[PDB]
Amino acid sequence: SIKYIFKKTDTLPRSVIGNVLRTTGPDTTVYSLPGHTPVNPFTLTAVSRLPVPRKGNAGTTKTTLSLRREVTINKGTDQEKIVPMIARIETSVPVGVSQDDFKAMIEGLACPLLLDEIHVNDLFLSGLPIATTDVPDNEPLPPALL
Amino acid sequence: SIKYIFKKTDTLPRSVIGNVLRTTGPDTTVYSLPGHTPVNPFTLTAVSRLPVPRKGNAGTTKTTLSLRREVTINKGTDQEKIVPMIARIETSVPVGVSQDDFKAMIEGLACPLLLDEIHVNDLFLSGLPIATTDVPDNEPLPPALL
Amino acid sequence: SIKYIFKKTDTLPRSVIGNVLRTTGPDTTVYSLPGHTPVNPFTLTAVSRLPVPRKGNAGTTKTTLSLRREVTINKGTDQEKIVPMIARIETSVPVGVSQDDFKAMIEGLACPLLLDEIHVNDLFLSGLPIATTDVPDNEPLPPALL
Amino acid sequence: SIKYIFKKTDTLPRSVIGNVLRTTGPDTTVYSLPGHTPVNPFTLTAVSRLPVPRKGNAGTTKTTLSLRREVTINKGTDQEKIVPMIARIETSVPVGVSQDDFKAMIEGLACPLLLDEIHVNDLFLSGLPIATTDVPDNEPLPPALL
Amino acid sequence: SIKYIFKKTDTLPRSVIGNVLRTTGPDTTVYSLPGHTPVNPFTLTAVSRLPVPRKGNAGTTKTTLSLRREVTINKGTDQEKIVPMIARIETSVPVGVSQDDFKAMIEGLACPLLLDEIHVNDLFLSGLPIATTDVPDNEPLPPALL
Amino acid sequence: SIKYIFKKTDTLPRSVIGNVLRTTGPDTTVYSLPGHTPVNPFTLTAVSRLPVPRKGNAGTTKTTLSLRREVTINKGTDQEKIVPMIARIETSVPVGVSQDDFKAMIEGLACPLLLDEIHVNDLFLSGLPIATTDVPDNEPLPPALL
Repeated sequence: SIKYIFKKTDTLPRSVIGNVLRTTGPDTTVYSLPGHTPVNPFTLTAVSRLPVPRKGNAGTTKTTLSLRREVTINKGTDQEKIVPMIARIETSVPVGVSQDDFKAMIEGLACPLLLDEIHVNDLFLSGLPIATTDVPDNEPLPPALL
Repeated sequence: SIKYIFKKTDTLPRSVIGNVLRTTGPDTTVYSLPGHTPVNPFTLTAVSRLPVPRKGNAGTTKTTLSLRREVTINKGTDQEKIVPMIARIETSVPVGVSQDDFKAMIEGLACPLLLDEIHVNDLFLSGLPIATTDVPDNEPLPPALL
Repeated sequence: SIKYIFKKTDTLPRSVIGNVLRTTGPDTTVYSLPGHTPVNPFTLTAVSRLPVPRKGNAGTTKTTLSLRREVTINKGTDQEKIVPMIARIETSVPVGVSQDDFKAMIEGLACPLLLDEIHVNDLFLSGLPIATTDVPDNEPLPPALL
Repeated sequence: SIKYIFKKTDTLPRSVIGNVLRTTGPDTTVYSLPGHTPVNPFTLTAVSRLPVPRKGNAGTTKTTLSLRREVTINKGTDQEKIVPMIARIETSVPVGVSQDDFKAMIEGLACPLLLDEIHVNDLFLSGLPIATTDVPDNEPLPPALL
Repeated sequence: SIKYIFKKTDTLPRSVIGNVLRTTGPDTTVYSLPGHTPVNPFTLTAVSRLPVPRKGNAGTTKTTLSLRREVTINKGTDQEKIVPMIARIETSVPVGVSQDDFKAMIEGLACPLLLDEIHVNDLFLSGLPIATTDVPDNEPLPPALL
Repeated sequence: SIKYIFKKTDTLPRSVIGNVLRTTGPDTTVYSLPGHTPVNPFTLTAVSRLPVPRKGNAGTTKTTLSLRREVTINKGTDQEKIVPMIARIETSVPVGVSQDDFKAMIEGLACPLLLDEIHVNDLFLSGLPIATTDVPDNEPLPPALL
């Protein structure tokens, strides 16, 4: 039938608080987040590349948001190491696109991020395959995702 | 002071409903989403790459989720064109990473996705810089984002 | 006799409100103004070039402020086209200049901008010569313009 | 957030008074202003170029107003020198433009000219970057600048 | 015995007041200080370079603060010349360093700067060796400088 | 407006006590400070290069004062390391310079050194950008810094 890929959870997203650290390029700015020690850096890098219109073509805007934080893994144990975990949102939107359509697609894309620890460990860390869930035919159809 | 990068909005994520279309490779599976005509395809591709241990180095799990939808732009007008919009989540989690810390980063990353049409058009389509908002010192400090 | 080149009007200038868009170079910064769509861009570009001293010559500071709006022309009619209109202030001030003298020149220069629709359409759009008005010898002498 | 680029000041523009000096060309006329000595010339030059229609392209009207004053620098000191300061308005308006839209741009453009001595010396003479001022969210939204 | 290298003087440091002039690079920003004419410039340049981790090596933060002021020398006399004096603080702090220890070194380093005209002319201009002073064994031992 | 770059703090500088260790060159002398173990050396090196007058040119005196102390970083933890932190004052004063002017500039330069732990960690270790502080227009103007 039709299957849940990602069931929505009532887990609100954490607001993102920070302070601007350094502007690498004109299109690239880097923010330092809380807990950013020099030892264990925590940074959000934002790269927003504006659309250049060629003759007969509208531009296409690219936007990239990367959270990188280098954790001291297995500190207590010897041979403890500092290793970076990274999560990126990358988005290419051509000019003609409608804000309604793309905002709905974004809302859909945000769903796998806001999941419980069980699913998050099974998918993003362990690498286990995604478990499809049959939608109950008895229950109302989920939102169309425009 | 300290600035809101992305203020959290009370906008729940749309659940993601689909059906498995094809399995390109052993690590790559492609799902067809609602509204997927062959002319105007709309699909979630999922690429989960397991960690490969290296001598002296633990593996790192990579995970990539791409939504791609090819919209017809300005149909009524001349130069109607089918053009693809894409929104990707890409995540590299080294092995030793803790599920707690990484779910914290994920919850933070989901915040810019669930924004109002004004901010979303200003950032993802128009290409403006991020709208920063001074945190009221009087108001309580926002969540630390672990 | 002596003629009004531009009679002053009690028309206050609109304050200029915007948000910084991109910093092209170290001396060049580009602001996005209200109503800036990707389709119909609307921007203030500011280029402030510092004085470089020469052997035996003081420097001269150059300053350039350009408002560029690409407006859709004859939308309802066939052959509608997005065409740019531009208004620039360009100013070269040598170092030895007194702020008094130069603000006098500026106050003078501002006068033709703040005129009624009739004169503005006759001069800036139709291209007519400047409408000179004989100063009434009976009336007080206008400000000297330092 | 949204920033004042140039806050409007209640500083009326000086009316511009003069007398026609010479007509260099059919489109170019040069006015002599008060204080124009032969030693220290002071002139407004006006160049209004009519639109030339092109095959498939409407014309565009160009208009250029330049105030040039050659001031004596450091008279009391040795090496006193007559050096020119210039302030130009340059405006290109395509034919299809509405006088409403364009007078909006003009009113905006006039704002930085009518500023206090502190900002004028910081920007036009010293060469500092534009002083941006956060708009109070509490206060009313400034005029849209059409 | 043990010698005073630099005896502390009860001379408070002048607070540093300025205004941002230009941002040369992403790590380099230049401030114009009071008395900065283009002919006789006086500026604080600040270059803060982040630590770059190396495989097996923690980063090191470098920080450089340079005051440069070009004085007119012997103006009344012949061979009047504009010549620059420069005073720099340069600091390389590896990542693991403790703020306590480094603030101790800083406080110590500030001591030779805040000296009387006699010692300052003897050391920084004339070029004599450091004036060493035997610490009175009777008097209490000076602070350890951590 | 005008901004505090470094607000003066009522933190007196630590007097510098030491003992002469070795004279490397005629212009170079090296002092051993307290806590200088052979394991963890602590030294002030002073290099005062005298001015050589060329015909028609007064000399320029260079003076360099470097505190270097090699800390055992993260001693408790395994792979503890000895790493050197360094803070230098470097000063080039041409002959014609006035002791008054240069002593005022030195007093200014000493200000960022005598700051609180928060600012010192934010600037010298973390590498965060300098936070400019608006000077209260109501409050008296800070010292000019000659």
